[PDB]
Amino acid sequence: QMTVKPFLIPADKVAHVQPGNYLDHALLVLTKTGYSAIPVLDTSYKLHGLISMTMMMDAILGLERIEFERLETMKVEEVMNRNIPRLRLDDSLMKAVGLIVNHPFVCVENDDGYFAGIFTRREVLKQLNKQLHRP
Amino acid sequence: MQMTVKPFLIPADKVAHVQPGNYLDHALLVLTKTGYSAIPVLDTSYKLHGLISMTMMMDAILGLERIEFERLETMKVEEVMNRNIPRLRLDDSLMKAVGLIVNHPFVCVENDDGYFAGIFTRREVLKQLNKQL
Repeated sequence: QMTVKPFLIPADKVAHVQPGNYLDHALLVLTKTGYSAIPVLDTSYKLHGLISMTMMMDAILGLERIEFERLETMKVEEVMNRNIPRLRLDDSLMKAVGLIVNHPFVCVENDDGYFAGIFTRREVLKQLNKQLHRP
Repeated sequence: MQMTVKPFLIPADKVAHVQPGNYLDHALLVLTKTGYSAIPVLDTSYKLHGLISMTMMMDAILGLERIEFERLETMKVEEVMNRNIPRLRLDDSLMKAVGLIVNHPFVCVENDDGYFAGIFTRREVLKQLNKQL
């Protein structure tokens, strides 16, 4: 029974944003990263949730218009999703795969309680390919 | 031994899409309703032209002095959609398909007629693998 610790991409290699940053900032980072959502970490590096562009747009959709002016005054904490799956550096690999069937990727918190990195579909699929052999 | 795309396929009618003629603010609106990274761009003939994503839209309007949001109500989807995307066919190997979705959350599939017929996705391959276990 393998565990998460082996496929995990360390936090230092993952972009994130602070819960007090303005949406327009998170928007900028998301545009330049290659992920669907981005972890929201406070100053202590404690994971607070994920935020994606759909989350932002969905919160500024007015009846008459997409109120873009708000991205400059709203902080990420008001839009981010807090109810997210979280894996421990030492959870069953079995458990992790189940979760990435539904989520493009899942956040991994170290044993103390700090964001340690992320478990992705690419890294899992990457291995799978080899156990067969590529195009 | 060598399975094939077909079985995993996700019919096109269960997949949201947009036309090269649509305005970005419209594509923007559609992506916000769907749990997909990007959406296929079909002409009315129903023939794949490329993919559009929120990231592609935001990037085409990132300016020096600001993010020019107003241009989303002006530019058509064809001004930013990636016309250079991988494509499949109902008869391509499953090994070729898996290699492609390692780098792509999902890949477009055109039936032998050259019409969009659905999408090959990571979730569906991972769903299968999760059982195989």
